[PDB]
Amino acid sequence: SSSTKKTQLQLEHLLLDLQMILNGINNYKNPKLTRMLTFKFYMPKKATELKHLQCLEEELKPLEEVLNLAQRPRDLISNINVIVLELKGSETTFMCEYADETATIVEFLNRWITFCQSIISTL
Ligand SMILES: COC(=O)[C@H](Cc1ccc(CCc2cccc3c(C(=O)C(=O)O)c[nH]c23)cc1)NC(=O)C[C@H]1CCCN(C(=N)N)C1
Repeated sequence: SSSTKKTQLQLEHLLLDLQMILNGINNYKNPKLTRMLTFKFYMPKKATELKHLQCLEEELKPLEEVLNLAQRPRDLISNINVIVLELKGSETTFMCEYADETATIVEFLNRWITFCQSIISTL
């Protein structure tokens, strides 16, 4: 249907934005890179369903913060939040469970990229 296709395009969009941020990291210089890798992100214990996207939404602020230091990020992140809101909706009440171990921005982006590919595959 067109409802599922709309969802699929939204996920492809979110995945692409995440991948673009990740690719940007390849160009950051050394002093800069080292500092940024010590900024920690919180990871979802389980992220296999759209509702789990709240675990990404709550981490968008810290994401914006680090992206501003390493440089518009305000616009990009806002756009990602819009996609996330569209995908999980605001009707479902789910509370995010985070793992104990925090992670670098690289692992954080990789995990959400995998999440996006995982949902896309089930469609
Ligand atoms: C207790 O706090 C900590 O140990 C660290 C501290 C910290 C570590 C690193 C940084 C920054 C970053 C940075 C990024 C990009 C470029 C640069 C930079 C340069 O450009 C340069 O001068 O070369 C200097 N510093 C930079 C800012 C804060 N902060 C974090 O780990 C951030 C999390 C803290 C809790 C809430 N957070 C969350 N994910 N929910 C974020």
